[PDB]
Amino acid sequence: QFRAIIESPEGAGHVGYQYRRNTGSTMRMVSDVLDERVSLWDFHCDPSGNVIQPGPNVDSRQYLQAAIDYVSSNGGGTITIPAGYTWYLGSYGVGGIAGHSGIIQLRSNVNLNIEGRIHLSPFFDLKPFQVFVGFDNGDPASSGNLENCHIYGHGVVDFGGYEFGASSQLRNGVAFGRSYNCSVTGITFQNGDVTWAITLGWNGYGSNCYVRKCRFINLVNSSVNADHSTVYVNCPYSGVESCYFSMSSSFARNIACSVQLHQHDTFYRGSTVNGYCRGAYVVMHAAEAAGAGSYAYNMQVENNIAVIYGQFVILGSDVTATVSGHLNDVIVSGNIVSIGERAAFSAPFGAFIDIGPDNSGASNVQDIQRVLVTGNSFYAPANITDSAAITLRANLNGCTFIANNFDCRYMVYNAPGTTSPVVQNLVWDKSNVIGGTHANQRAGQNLFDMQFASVVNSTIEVQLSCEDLSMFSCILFPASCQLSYSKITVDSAWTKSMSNTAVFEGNQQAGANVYVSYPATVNLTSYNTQGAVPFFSTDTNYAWVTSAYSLSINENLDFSPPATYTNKANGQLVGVGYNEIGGVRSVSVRLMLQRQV
Amino acid sequence: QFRAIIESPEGAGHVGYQYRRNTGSTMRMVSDVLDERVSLWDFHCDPSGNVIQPGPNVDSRQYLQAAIDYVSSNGGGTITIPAGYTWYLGSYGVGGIAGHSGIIQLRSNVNLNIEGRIHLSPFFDLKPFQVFVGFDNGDPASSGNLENCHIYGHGVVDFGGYEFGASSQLRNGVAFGRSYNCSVTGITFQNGDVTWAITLGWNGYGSNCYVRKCRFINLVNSSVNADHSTVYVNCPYSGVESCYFSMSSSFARNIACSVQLHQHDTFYRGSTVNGYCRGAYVVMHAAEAAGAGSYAYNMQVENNIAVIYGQFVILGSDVTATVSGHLNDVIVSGNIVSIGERAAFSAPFGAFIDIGPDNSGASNVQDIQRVLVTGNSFYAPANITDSAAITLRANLNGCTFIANNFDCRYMVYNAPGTTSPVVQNLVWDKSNVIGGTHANQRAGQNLFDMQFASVVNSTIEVQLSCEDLSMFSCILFPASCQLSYSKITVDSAWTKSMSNTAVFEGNQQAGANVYVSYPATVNLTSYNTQGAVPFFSTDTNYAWVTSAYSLSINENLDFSPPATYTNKANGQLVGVGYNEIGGVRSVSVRLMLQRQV
Amino acid sequence: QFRAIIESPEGAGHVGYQYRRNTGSTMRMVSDVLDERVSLWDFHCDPSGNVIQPGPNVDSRQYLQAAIDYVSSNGGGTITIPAGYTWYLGSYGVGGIAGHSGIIQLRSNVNLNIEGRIHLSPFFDLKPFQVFVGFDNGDPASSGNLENCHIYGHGVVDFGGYEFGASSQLRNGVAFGRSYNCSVTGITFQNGDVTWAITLGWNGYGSNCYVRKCRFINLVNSSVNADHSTVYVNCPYSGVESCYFSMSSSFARNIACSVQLHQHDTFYRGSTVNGYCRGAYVVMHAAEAAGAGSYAYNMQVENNIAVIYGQFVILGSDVTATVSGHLNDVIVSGNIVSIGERAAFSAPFGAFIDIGPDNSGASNVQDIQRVLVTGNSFYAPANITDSAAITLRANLNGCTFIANNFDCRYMVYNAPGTTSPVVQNLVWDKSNVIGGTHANQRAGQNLFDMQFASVVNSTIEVQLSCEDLSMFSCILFPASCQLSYSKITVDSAWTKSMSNTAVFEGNQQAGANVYVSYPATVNLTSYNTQGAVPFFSTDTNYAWVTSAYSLSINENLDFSPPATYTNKANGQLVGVGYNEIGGVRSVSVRLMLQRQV
Ligand SMILES: CC(=O)N[C@@H]1[C@@H](O[C@H]2O[C@H](CO)[C@H](O[C@H]3O[C@H](CO[C@@H]4O[C@@H](C)[C@H](O)[C@@H](O)[C@H]4O)[C@@H](O)[C@H](O)[C@H]3O)[C@H](O[C@@H]3O[C@H](CO)[C@@H](O)[C@H](O)[C@H]3NC(C)=O)[C@H]2O)[C@H](O)[C@@H](CO)O[C@@H]1O
Ligand SMILES: CC(=O)N[C@@H]1[C@@H](O[C@H]2O[C@H](CO)[C@H](O[C@H]3O[C@H](CO[C@@H]4O[C@@H](C)[C@H](O)[C@@H](O)[C@H]4O)[C@@H](O)[C@H](O)[C@H]3O)[C@H](O[C@@H]3O[C@H](CO)[C@@H](O)[C@H](O)[C@H]3NC(C)=O)[C@H]2O)[C@H](O)[C@@H](CO)O[C@@H]1O
Ligand SMILES: CC(=O)N[C@@H]1[C@@H](O[C@H]2O[C@H](CO)[C@H](O[C@H]3O[C@H](CO[C@@H]4O[C@@H](C)[C@H](O)[C@@H](O)[C@H]4O)[C@@H](O)[C@H](O)[C@H]3O)[C@H](O[C@@H]3O[C@H](CO)[C@@H](O)[C@H](O)[C@H]3NC(C)=O)[C@H]2O)[C@H](O)[C@@H](CO)O[C@@H]1O
Ligand code: NA
Ligand code: NA
Ligand code: NA
Ligand code: NA
Ligand code: NA
Ligand code: NA
Repeated sequence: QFRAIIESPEGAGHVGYQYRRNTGSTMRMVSDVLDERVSLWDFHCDPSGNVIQPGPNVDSRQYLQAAIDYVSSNGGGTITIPAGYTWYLGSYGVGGIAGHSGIIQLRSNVNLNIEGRIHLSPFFDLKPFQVFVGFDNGDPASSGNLENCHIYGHGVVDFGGYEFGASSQLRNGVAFGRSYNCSVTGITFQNGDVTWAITLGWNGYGSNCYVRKCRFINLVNSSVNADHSTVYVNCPYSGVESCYFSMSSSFARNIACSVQLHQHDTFYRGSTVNGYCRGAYVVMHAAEAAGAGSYAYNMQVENNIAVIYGQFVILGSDVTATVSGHLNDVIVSGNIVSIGERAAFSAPFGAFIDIGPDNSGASNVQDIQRVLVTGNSFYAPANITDSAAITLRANLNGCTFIANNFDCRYMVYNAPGTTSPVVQNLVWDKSNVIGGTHANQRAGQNLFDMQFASVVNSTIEVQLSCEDLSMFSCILFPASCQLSYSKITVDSAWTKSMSNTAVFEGNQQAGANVYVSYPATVNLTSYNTQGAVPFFSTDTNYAWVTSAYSLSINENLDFSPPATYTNKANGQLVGVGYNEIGGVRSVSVRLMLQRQV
Repeated sequence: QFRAIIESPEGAGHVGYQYRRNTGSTMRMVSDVLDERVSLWDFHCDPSGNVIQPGPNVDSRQYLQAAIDYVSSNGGGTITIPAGYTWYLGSYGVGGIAGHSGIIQLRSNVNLNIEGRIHLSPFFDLKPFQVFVGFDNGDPASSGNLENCHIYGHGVVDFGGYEFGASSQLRNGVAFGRSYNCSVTGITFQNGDVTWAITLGWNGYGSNCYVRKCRFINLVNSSVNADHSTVYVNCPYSGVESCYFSMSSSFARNIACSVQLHQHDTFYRGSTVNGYCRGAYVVMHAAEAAGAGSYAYNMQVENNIAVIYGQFVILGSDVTATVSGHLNDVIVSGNIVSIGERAAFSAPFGAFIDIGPDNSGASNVQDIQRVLVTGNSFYAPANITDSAAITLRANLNGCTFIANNFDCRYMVYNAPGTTSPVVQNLVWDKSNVIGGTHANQRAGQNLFDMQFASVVNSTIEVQLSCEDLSMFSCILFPASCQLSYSKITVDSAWTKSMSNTAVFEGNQQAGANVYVSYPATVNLTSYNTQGAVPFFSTDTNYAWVTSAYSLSINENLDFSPPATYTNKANGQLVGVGYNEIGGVRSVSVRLMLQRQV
Repeated sequence: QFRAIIESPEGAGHVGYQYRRNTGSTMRMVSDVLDERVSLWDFHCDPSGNVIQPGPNVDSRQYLQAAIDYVSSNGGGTITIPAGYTWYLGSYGVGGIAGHSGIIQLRSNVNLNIEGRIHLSPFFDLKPFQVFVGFDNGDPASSGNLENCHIYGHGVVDFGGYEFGASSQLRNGVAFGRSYNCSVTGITFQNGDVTWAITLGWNGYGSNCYVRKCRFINLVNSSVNADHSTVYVNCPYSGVESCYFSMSSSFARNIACSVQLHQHDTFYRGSTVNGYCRGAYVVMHAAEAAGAGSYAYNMQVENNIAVIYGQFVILGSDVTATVSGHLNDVIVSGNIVSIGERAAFSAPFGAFIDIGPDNSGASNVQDIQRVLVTGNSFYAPANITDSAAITLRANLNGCTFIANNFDCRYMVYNAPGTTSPVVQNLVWDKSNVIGGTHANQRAGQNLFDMQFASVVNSTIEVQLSCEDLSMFSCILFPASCQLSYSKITVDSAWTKSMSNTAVFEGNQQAGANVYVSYPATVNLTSYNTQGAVPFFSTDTNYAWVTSAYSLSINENLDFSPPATYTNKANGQLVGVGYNEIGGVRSVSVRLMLQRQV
């Protein structure tokens, strides 16, 4: 019996131990100390209790699930997935996670320290899957919560390289579910064709979920893949920080986004992206409003580094039959972004900010306002015609740009003959610096191409920092665009040789509450009078001008044109110059035309 | 004897072990390997060495203290507080921590990995307490240091929900003391009525202390609670990053602040706050200047998200009989903040920046300068009368605002008939965007209400981005406010219909070194002369004007008023217009009035 | 035999264990569970397998190397360096690391959890060393990679205080080598005279290497030390975050830099520096371009706090016989920096941004462009003559400044009679706020001292916020500096009493594509005519002026000078004023002179 007890599975339970021989310490057994930790080895055994080695011909799923289920039953703990081994998963889970194509069911308070590698076996080729699932019911609305579940370590989740079998399939790494205080830290997710790597929350249910110091590498690989967002943040008070995202696939340049921020008080910070179509969507979907209300507010995209092929930040909000979503109180700051090398029009239209339609193309459902875009840099190579600081493609209730540096083809753009957004409260401060990479590339183009239904309560203060005489105009409003209660200015620097600076194809600058200024060339004739003598414009399209002043030198000795002008009822400009000697004078002069400024 | 040895507490000390059967590895005993780790179980035992189960009727204090004391004696290590259990504390500690109402005494090099839960028992109801204390003497000035002490894990400190018994009591979670290289990471502090959750340092003594990835939830619950600051940073080279702070109590909206930054080279970054009165104080108290000098400099509040009811950042500095505190070299950047939904005047006056008096109400002791506030967003709902970008309530030696977006009732405010601050070096750049939420709400109010003793070396460049004809003025200086060596401008956009733009109730704009411009309506009469003809203002209050220019169109054919004006000794404006046909002219015109700009 | 087996090193291999008595768990032996972890104790033994205690007379090197080598052979894991002990290293390693003066060779997948202390023994006094080396060959070009190697914990690497023996020696803490997914977290590096603490990558080979939450304290101590950079980042997709850097040595104020960012997609964030010469270099060395190309792009320096004695960020790029390096797409944001207290000229010239020559002094090899410097604060005490926002000492292809607050002696500076940079695309937005600390200190100095060969496509919008009548000028161009296609403006506020505002010593403001404005004092005489009457300047150096306007009041009743002026062919200004009564008038007036603006 002594020997038999010691050799039996209860042997460690008979060997005494006291910490460091301290007579004040608990008199324990070895088993009690070993029981303070737990690994997959404690469950990775045959029906006789003999350990099984992991490998490509072993399905580790049931063993990991048994470990999770047991630790849960004791109120939680942390299960180690050992280093130096690859643990393969080769079958679906059962029960509530089956409605999610789930492999492993996560449980509250049960953390996973992944030090080794978790691979998917070829069972999963061409099939849907969600590797780790925190829902406990196939219907998320009927699911319980997942709380206090953290996945962390130096290890790896490898999706086996398998393509999707059909575009309608879904694949995920970690779905925390209705998740409260859950996180992923340090993990590398790689080698897949998946929809998401990590999802947080469900339709606003959850809180305090985070993804930190994770790597996401090569997670789209086929034309079958319908769509990819690496992290979907669908609960408030949650976010992504200090992560690395990389794709190499052509497909990823057309379909993949790094982050979705879909509920209030969410953030995306300090991360690096390469090879993606898109950086982040910041969106309130009415269809996702159940758990945390109808407003996405306190949305922060800061201090990221990106090389993308489409758009960096995409804003949206939409409606359902019974709910209306709203997006407000957003900050986009400190990001350094560029469109990677590509042919013009070879990926979705390049942009720093996109105001996008809804998923069904509607541009008249959005309620997006109180956005601050400040202190960012954007660059697109000179060949990329389709590059803009903002593509403004749906109704906009406000967006403010201050102190950014935008070096791309367009500043503000929307395609003509497409949507006709209603724009309010678009503010483009004079402190936005417009780069010169695309100088000479702009034939036929307007730098600010105001292809909108209407613009109200808006400010566009254009400041060039180099010449680009190729552009048709600095800013153009088609006659279809109403303009009211707005300030539009074009600083004169680098504009002396421009044929057109600001263009109002419907004469909209004449509006009662339109405040404008821009340079123009004007032909003047004087009267014959020696001495103080009036000069008048030969054209009559200045009835809107409140004052104008000279931007040209006077090469003459015997007279000078007026330094300043106002107008007359018939639309001429008039000012008082000086004839040292009499005579009718005729001059062409560059003027700053001003209205109410 | 073999069997007896094995079953005894030294048994593990007799069972040999060699790592992985490696013949090159140390020949050890099992006990040596078990001795590499340590948990509360190794000390949580009765006088006979039998383990005690934790629970609500067990006081775990003495056992945890014994563990800390023993590990300290070996030069440190990390004690695990096991997952799956709640460890209750039910008595005060003894010795040096007793003067701090202490429960547990922390010791140098002894880290706590809290995986389970630490609860306070009802012994503590209505009483003061500090759960973990790093002082070793009841007099902090006589205390030794705490160094290299880190508290981390997935676990919880729960304060038991108990109210304070008297407002004069103090409660804390972690007081590191005179703390060098100490930190808290990952811990949830919840369910309390406390003064602080964590304090770092003591009166400038300490260094390199941090709070990272912690949660602070529902830490004020009663009207008895005098005051709450969740983290008090009282040593240099220290800070708070990536934390979550939430309150639900009405009381918290009136009393609670998230962070105190009280010594140089301190920071508060990347955190989310909801339900608090205040975000952070940035203060140099003379009474706290012993350990790190009399200056708080290199103070950083960046990239936070907040919903508060009072003020986001509060600046201060003060004096004692023998020490003077100074605050300088501060940056507040990238924050997105809003005043939560509340009635006007129902909480402390809403503000992004407050320049506050000292704790005894004095407004003439401060030395605050070299502050940069840039790239932040602030919003307050339209009903909140008491909302301002800056409430400037005490003497200010400098503060600079660049490229912020402020959407609230006031830009600059101080209450009339209260303090009369002396203001120097207040810079409000034109790149600050003024939102429109409060348009139409401003009857009787001045957007910039300059209720100061004096303003010098200051810049206010007002730029509207929508109309608000309800306001009395854009900026007003009462006659009691001296103004000198300053630049005050009001851009004309959205101002055509304003009765008052800039108001100087003491004619201060006439100062020799005052540089101003703002719009006004002026009535002009001309002489009868055909040809070049002067126009003169009918009022005589323009003796300060250096130039003026038209902001109005000229509806006439037969004449034009001057485009530009200067003045005359008697205070009229004068300019040269043009009478195509003679006659006395009378016009009303909107002018930009300029002085030295 | 039972007893002998149990007492032998295989004893633990005979004692059965089953986790928590769970009948579903693996039937293991105690040794299997102990084998899940590994420490230095498992290798720190004599040839008979008896444990050796560490200490100052024990060389732990061979034991730690044996541990690393063994764990590597099993596919990796984490070796604990135990707390409560100091482990001394006292000899060089052997093999591939010997060409790097290496002590310990790191291996892939083998992490080090340093909880205790690692000290260098006096064997290393006056000698080179690299403590941990990830190269596997003495020739880095012939080295294999290091991957998945993480060093972390609460412990310490102490360099023993030893001085360098010769300036040509190199010393390092961690050289990861050709390093992929390697990191250091939490470690304190202290007490040394070293070249680097940590190097990441080798000549562009590597990826995803990081330094987080580390401390670097007193790592230069002698005049022998040639040069120090605490972290050298020489692989892409890598960076430094949330670290603390401190020096106390006089030598460090002249030689030490905190960070080198030398490859694309690298970052330096959230860190605090004190006592260093320099903050960070951001450089593309042609000599380092092998692994990741010839371009350093996506370079981010954000949200740091620093007290330095030289320059905060230094930009560079250079060439070799066959490679050309390029630097572009850089952002420097949110930093708060100051030059520490020191005498003028007592350390390298103080600067926020330096555009530095190459290591051999060449100023005509650089290709630096697309840089955004925004939302930073800089301060230097008033005595520090040698302090500038930017020292622009080498060719510059672009740099943009928006919304910074610079409080130092110079805004833009280069020494006269030194290099003559070619400058393109230097943009200084009007939103940069110029502080007043150095007011009254600027006798003989130009605030913007444009000591360049040429300036093109540049913008300098000078805005003062207080007077400084000591300065010679706000901006000066020597006649040797060509100026073209540029915008130079001096706002009038605080300039009324300045003798010189903008100075063009070669009359460069007359260029066809130069856009300028600045204040000047001008003497005017009128004709005798009653009524509208011309005024003309008595000097003739205004042939470049397109318009001018009054900045002065008119003290006269009987006449007024013109509000606005243009010029004439002979270089006079001319405008139309008004003589109520006739007579020749003579006045001196402050004008805003304008050219093409
Ligand atoms: C890839 C991506 O994120 N694309 C976003 C786009 O998101 C919408 O389209 C994607 C396409 O993959 C998602 O829609 C697919 O998935 C949902 C959800 O799956 C079901 O519910 C989950 C909980 C369960 O585990 C599954 O087994 C399914 O039963 C399907 O209902 C839908 O038919 C399918 O096309 C995405 O859905 C959201 O997904 C997140 C993350 O898993 C969930 O938290 C949300 O509950 C779910 N929302 C809805 C309303 O169901 C779609 O929302 C965005 O719309 C767009 C703008 O931001 O950006 C990208 O294109
Ligand atoms: C809640 C808060 O932080 N409020 C700040 C306000 O801070 C001042 O008022 C609070 C009120 O709670 C503190 O004053 C109380 O506590 C001090 C300190 O307690 C004593 O010393 C500690 C070390 C010991 O452990 C205790 O047992 C006590 O013996 C009392 O002296 C005082 O009478 C009492 O009202 C706060 O004191 C500071 O507290 C921090 C954190 O613990 C300590 O590091 C400092 O040493 C201590 N300072 C002083 C000068 O004693 C008061 O400073 C701020 O003044 C205000 C502006 O920033 O913001 C909030 O209102
Ligand atoms: C201290 C510092 O970082 N200074 C930078 C300056 O950097 C250059 O000068 C330093 C002086 O210490 C380095 O040059 C010294 O070291 C190199 C490299 O050592 C050799 O290669 C390594 C891999 C091996 O382990 C060693 O045993 C050596 O065989 C010597 O070649 C050189 O002769 C010597 O003066 C620095 O070199 C770079 O160092 C990093 C970090 O270790 C390596 O990753 C690079 O491969 C290596 N580069 C080159 C081209 O060899 C020099 O580049 C910067 O130039 C300057 C501008 O940024 O800022 C600071 O002054
Ligand atoms: Na499903
Ligand atoms: Na329309
Ligand atoms: Na006390
Ligand atoms: Na006064
Ligand atoms: Na070498
Ligand atoms: Na030259």
